[PDB]
Amino acid sequence: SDVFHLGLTKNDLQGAQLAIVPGDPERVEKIAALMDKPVKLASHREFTTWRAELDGKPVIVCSTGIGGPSTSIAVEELAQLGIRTFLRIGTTGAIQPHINVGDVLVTTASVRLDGASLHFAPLEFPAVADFECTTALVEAAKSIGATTHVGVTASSDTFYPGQERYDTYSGRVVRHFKGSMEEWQAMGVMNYEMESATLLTMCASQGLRAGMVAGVIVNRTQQEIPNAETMKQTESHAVKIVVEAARRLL
Amino acid sequence: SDVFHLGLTKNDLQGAQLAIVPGDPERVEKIAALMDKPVKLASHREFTTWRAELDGKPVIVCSTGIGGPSTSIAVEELAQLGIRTFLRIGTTGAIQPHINVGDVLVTTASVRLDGASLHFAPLEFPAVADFECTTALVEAAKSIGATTHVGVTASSDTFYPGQERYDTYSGRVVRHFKGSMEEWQAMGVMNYEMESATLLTMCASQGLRAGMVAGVIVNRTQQEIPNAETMKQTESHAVKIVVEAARRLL
Amino acid sequence: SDVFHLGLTKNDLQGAQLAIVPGDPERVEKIAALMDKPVKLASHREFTTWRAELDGKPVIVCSTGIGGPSTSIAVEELAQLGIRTFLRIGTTGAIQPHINVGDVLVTTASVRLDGASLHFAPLEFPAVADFECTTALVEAAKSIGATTHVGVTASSDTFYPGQERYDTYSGRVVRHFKGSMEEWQAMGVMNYEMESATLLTMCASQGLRAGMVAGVIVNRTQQEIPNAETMKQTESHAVKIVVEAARRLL
Amino acid sequence: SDVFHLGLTKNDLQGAQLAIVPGDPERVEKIAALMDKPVKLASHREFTTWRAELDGKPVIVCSTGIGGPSTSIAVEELAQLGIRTFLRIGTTGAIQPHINVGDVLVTTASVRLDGASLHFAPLEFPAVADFECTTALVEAAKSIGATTHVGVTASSDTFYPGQERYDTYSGRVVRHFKGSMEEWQAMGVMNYEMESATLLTMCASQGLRAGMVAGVIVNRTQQEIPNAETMKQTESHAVKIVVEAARRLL
Amino acid sequence: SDVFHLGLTKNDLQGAQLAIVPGDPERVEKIAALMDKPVKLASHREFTTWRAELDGKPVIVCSTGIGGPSTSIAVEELAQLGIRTFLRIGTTGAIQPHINVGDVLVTTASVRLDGASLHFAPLEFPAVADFECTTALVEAAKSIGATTHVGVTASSDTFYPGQERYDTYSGRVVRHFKGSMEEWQAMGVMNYEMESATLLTMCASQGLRAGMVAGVIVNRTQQEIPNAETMKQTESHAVKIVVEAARRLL
Amino acid sequence: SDVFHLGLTKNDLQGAQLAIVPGDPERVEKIAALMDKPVKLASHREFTTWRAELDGKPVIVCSTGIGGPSTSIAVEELAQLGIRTFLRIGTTGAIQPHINVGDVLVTTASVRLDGASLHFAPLEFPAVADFECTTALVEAAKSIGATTHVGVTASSDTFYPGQERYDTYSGRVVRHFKGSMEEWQAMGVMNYEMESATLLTMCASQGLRAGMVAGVIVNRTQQEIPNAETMKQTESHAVKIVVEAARRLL
Ligand SMILES: [K+]
Ligand SMILES: [K+]
Ligand SMILES: [K+]
Repeated sequence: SDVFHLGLTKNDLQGAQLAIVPGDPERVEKIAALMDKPVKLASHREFTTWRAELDGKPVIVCSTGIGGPSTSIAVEELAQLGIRTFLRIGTTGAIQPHINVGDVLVTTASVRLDGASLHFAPLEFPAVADFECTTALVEAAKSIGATTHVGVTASSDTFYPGQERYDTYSGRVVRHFKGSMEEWQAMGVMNYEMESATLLTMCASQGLRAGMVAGVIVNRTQQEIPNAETMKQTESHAVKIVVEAARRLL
Repeated sequence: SDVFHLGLTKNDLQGAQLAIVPGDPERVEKIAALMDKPVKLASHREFTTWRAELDGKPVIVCSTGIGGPSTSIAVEELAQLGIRTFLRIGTTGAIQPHINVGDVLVTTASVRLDGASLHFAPLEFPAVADFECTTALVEAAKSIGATTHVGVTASSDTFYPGQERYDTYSGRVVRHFKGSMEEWQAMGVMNYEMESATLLTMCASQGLRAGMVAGVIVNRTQQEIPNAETMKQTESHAVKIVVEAARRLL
Repeated sequence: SDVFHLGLTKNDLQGAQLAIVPGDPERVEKIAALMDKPVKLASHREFTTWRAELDGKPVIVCSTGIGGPSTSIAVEELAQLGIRTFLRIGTTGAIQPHINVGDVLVTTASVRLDGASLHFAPLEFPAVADFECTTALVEAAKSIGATTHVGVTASSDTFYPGQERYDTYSGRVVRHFKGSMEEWQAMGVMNYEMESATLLTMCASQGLRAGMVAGVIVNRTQQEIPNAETMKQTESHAVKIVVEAARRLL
Repeated sequence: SDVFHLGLTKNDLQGAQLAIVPGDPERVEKIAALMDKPVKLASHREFTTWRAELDGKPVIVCSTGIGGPSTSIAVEELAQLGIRTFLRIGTTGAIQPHINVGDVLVTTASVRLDGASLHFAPLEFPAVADFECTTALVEAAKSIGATTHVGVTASSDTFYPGQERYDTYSGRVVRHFKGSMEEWQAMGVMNYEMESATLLTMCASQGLRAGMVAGVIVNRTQQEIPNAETMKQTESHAVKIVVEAARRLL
Repeated sequence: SDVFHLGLTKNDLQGAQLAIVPGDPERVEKIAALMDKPVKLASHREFTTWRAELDGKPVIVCSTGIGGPSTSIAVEELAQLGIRTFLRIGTTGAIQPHINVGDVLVTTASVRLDGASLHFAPLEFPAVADFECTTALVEAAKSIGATTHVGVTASSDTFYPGQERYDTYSGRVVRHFKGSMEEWQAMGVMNYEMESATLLTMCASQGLRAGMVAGVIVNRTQQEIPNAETMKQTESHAVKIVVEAARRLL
Repeated sequence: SDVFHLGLTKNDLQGAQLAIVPGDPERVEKIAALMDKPVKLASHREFTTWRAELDGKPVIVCSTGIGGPSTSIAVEELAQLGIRTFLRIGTTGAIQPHINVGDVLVTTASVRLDGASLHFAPLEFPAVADFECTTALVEAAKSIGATTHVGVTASSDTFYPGQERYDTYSGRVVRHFKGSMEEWQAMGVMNYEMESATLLTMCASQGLRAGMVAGVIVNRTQQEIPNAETMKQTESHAVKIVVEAARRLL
């Protein structure tokens, strides 16, 4: 194989320059499925890769796994393999009152609550999305009539304390992170997720384009247990938008 | 007066909700004079304010002074008088080889090399511009057929050591900043200037919209001395672009 | 399922209170297969879980994924299912001249070059292993006549820049990390890997026991390409040592 | 002009080695006015410069503008123009109960709540005044019978949140700065202002002398709306002291 | 003398490779006294040194004085004088409910609340004990039937605020340290003392072995005034254990 | 005894409110012996205390030990016995070319390269001396016709790496401190020593007065080995200056 982790060769990519990067390997196929010529390429660790065809052009789809570490690996290997553009798609929880389940969030930049973005650029540097990518994502969201919020995302290296969850084994949050949510909510932060700070930092500081869309599945300020159908729907809308954006970016 | 520093009353703004914010109080008159019915409002400290009218709406032009401190005042005091949108206009030195004299840079976000942004958000929070304002700026630039780079700016609390100038009194740069320019250059940083990190972080964390455009008057990678007329042609061009962006944000 | 990510119920563990936690979901089956009555429990994301039986007691094997983020999930969700003891097994590159291919390293504590450990304890808090688990690991190694180094490991949120690899896309290392390897080498650091800083800090600060062993497959100070069989002989050897340590911790 | 910002030539200085540096351009003339041969030299941005004569010796007076950024520029340019000594004069609010409106504060050193002092020396370095300057200021304060307190000043890059003002657009203070005032007051800090940390750091670490006096116009622990007369008086007393000190330092 | 502070020559050591390092000079003789051939060697500053004989082998005993600064000196000089192993012995206050007066604490690693450990290794590095030393100390504690807890110690550069004492001149604790104890107690920290973070950091990062035992004289969660007899007893038990460990390490 | 460490009662001080605080317990007797009616009070640890009488007032001499930890104890415990003024006396190495052997340095403030100052004030807070004590010290020096430099001192938690000494066991300096001396030298730092950062920050933030004088025994820029008599002549000279300053502060 041409790289240490993902188990891909250059040839396998057939000239692809754009990759869509969910976190869940399980979602790779679902996104592959919207375009033409879907083919599983490899499954190793958290990296499930398919290739596909979008208007006669190769496009990759590759899971990052959870967290900046597994993400930094998958970007690095995919870049060594000719991918210049990287679109993340997730599902996510809102942290603002006016966001509703099923709205879409396009991320301009991320609060760097991770460790891997530091290995690319010191904390002062902005975890910012590429303008091209963010635009394609906004317009793509319009072309299917999504309700879209455009804003800052908090990117955490933990699911539990760094997002201020308290229904845990310990039930405590270390002092640094205790009451941090109120701050990010006062500062108009939209949601939490766990791989954008890595993603956007590494791409901005190395000349690669990157962007992020997500669909809202819960709102923690008015928190409802998500309905199976609705999650599924929200997922395909986000999936679709990120494909439409891919199409504009090719 | 209604505010501590600016010497303005709520009535002076006649309902204005958009401010164009250059650094130099000299530039204020120039920019107001491109719009309809300009009237000087006030002048105190580094803060020079004019009111004008664009497509029938009141619009403010207000100078910030150099640096985050005086910016943070201007923005806070305009905000109390009803400004919701802040558009910074400057001229600037590029640090990339591919940007030329006469180009225009629109800033997605800034490297926060300043002290005042921290008094609004901790360093991990992105100094990111408003998407609508960024979009208007780039569209306005394309509308006059500008060559325009869109990306990241390093926002420094000093002109001299923080941008590694060494033709100074001491000729010395502190350790922390010696070699830093090469870092920002490796990382695709376009330019330096001295108010965006403050402006964009305070805005983004407070629900106000901000963006920034600048025209390039020197490249430090291939550095020529500018003649005045080029400066002026370059200032007029960024000025027209900022007023066209204001148009689309009204 | 009882937990957000792992796809496990309390009943699946049949009372298990010890988890062997490799990084790669492939290794899970291998390790369970060395114990009695292995049964696959679940597989979702980077998390592959098996149950087995050792000296008549239930024992879990669960993969963490690469990096602190996904580790912190695994550990938290196992912990809610009753795991009190966590033993990480890996293969690794040594950065010291005196450690050879085929040796075994047991980790006392780790250099916290990751983001997730901070979401449990501030940086001053030691990423230290449990004394009993450390003791069992080293005893188990001596029991098969391993050559075994016991000391400090550098735990990195990246594979590439954080371990100063320069045969990458950019070929660049950020300032903070360029020259860092030589520092860890001066300081007697044995190896790098990517989950221990998280694992050991979250464990030690939450009342759970953790340790880590790894077998050496390359030395970067005298670096040879490994052949597969050596890898496999080396993986089997660390695997047998981890199961013998589990024995003594039951 | 011989410098980038201030619009001065060497010759214009007529051999001056000492500068007095209020923040308000409006105050420049008022200070010039106490000595002989007052002459406006230039007005550009926040930099209003006069020269004057003190016992047959040239002395400059130059506003810095608000904040360490504009201050660092004016010191750098004035130093390139032969100024070795720099006296700041302001008006200020006390934060200690026993200080009264119209007392004088001479600053020994400043709490570094700014960004520009870091561009000269890392945060560990003391923002300390020169002993000569601080002495001249103490004795000058005596020669007109001021009530003087001699102590530490907190130097903030913001007027509003970093001084813990809550009557703002947002009414909030970010977590770092919320409750910081109580700490500085517990630590015997005298007052807040916004340019000494820059001033004293840059001068101490580059072999220039610098000192700071201020007159008290409000006491925030017992806060009264300042009376126009009294402010005017307090201003001329501070102005006078700083001139007397200049005279001793020449 | 062969070193700057301790007032020893190489010869004086007679080939000694292991040193026991209490903090109190007064305790040096008491520890010397358990072995053979006790001889005072020197008394300068806080450094009281005796030599002695343990199974026909030279062993040093040398007080460090309070705090990482005096400790770093005594390790450095003793290392230049051929000491490779360094055992600390103290008496200490527990901060956990289940620890009792007269139990023994062996330290695996220390929370770095000091300044001198930074002069050897940046804060990320673990202040970890050597495995050999920690083992000898555990087993030595067993060979005299101590009740032993094995865990993390918080190492403070102050006795008073950094251990959250409030019966002081000022009665206040600076904001950083106010409520830090609750955090270290939530994180299973055993006790506070003032020289292990220096000790273990300098030794781990320079190839020297080091370990720490202490005996509990007070429990601050259930705080009793210590009884003279019991303190004396606890001291000799700790003293004995650390000698037994020395014997295993020779 | 009234205090935990010093072995003093309130009565022992006979009303003393000024302490001269050398580092070395040997120097205590020397300094008391220059005043009237010296009597040894106590000796425990690095703390040696004498009482004497100067112009009819009781005065204490008390040793601090090397480093902030033991300093912070001494100062706290003296403070509880009524000491309000603390004057440190030392001998020291200069790092500037223009300071010679036999000169005297009086310290305005210190570079806080220690851990204990933080347990009183965060790093941004200046390690600044009391103005009255600084003034007395410099006046006393001029009164015996000392050559005297007045400026900034770097206060280090280590003798060896923190002052970049490389004739050590490892011969290595950690990254953070390698090259740091050249920085302090560029910045006009006079000397290094190991207790002032603690002393001055704890004093200034607690309402106590402190200053420091030292006589120069080596210059590391042109370094000669000192002969004893020069040391002694130099110690007597700083000692006389500190007692003359005490005179003027009584
Ligand atoms: K300004
Ligand atoms: K992962
Ligand atoms: K000491």
